[PDB]
Amino acid sequence: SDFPSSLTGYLSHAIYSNKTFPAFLVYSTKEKCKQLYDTIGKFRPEFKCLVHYEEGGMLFFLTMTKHRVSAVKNYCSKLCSVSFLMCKAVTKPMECYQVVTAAPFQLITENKPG
Amino acid sequence: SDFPSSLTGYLSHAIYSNKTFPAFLVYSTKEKCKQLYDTIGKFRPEFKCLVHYEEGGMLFFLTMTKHRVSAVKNYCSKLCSVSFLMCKAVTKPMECYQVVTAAPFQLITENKPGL
Amino acid sequence: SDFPSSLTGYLSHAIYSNKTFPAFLVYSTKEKCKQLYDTIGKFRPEFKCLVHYEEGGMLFFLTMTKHRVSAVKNYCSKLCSVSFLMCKAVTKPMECYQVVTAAPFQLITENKPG
DNA sequence: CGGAGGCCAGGGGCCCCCGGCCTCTG
DNA sequence: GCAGAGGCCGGGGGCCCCTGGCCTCC
Repeated sequence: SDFPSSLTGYLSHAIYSNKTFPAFLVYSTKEKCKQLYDTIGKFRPEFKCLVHYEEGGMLFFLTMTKHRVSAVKNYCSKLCSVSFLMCKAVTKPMECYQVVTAAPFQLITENKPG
Repeated sequence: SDFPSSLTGYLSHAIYSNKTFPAFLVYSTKEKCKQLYDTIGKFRPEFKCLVHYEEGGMLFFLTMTKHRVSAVKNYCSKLCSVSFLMCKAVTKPMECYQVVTAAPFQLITENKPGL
Repeated sequence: SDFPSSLTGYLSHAIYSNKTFPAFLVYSTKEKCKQLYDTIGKFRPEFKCLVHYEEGGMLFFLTMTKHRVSAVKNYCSKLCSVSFLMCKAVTKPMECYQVVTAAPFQLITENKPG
């Protein structure tokens, strides 16, 4: 599919930018994200947030150091090869959190309650 | 016994890189540095200088043709051998030149003086 | 100008050969031979010989390990300037010493005697 | 036999990619 | 005050020719 039309006001749809971000939102298979929830501790996330969405799963997280959106999209597409994936940066994290904690998203698990 | 903490912003700290550079700085004893300052001819330097730094000196020289960081080290190591022979490339020549001329470095000789 | 015709049956007149040789003969000047007589250590000569002949001299030596004919000419033309410098490998070295140790050749120095 | 010419490891130039940084612009 | 586009810049690492040994086959 593609990103839900809900949060398109709080994501980043740049395609030719060498700019860094401190918060991202992945979108892939439900099991990939849990296989991504734990294998992401390298960007040293300050917040992680695995959620479910229509036979698929998303992962919302916040790094303490800024990152290229291309940098984080490479990382994931390594162990995955083997399934589909897409990812965009988050320009408004606060807004983008509660849209992915409210229906039809279901909070599977997250570290720090936010 | 590495490079001074001041310089490490005008130097390359690469090691697994195959990049090429027009400027190099070598840190060794007084004897070997003077030994090198007359030897380097097979690099054809546009400019070269010999400075002192605490019971040991440094040689700073720009090259005509560019060179990768290892090939310079491999050449100079084939003179003496022999003591602390470390040399990194220089990513910021002029600025680097201005620290290795001032305190507490002692510039001794050069050709064409800091244009 | 060119290697004397009394040697054209002892030297290898190759030019496209990548073969290796344990013996060499260099045809330069009287001084540029003495200069490179004291410097050809990196080839490890078990026997080297300095001889004069006409306006310049020649260097005859044998190495502990085989070497390409190019790689010794390719080497000597760096430390020298030069004037002119010819270098052929020596095929039959026993006789090649015999002619170049005798007239019209002046023998100047050598380590081992013939 | 000698000369050609093919081989391959190591050196050392060449370059781009990657992923942070930045500024300038609609 | 936004995004987005795209400057620069340092480390990594691929390409590949050149060198100088090795070799076999005409």
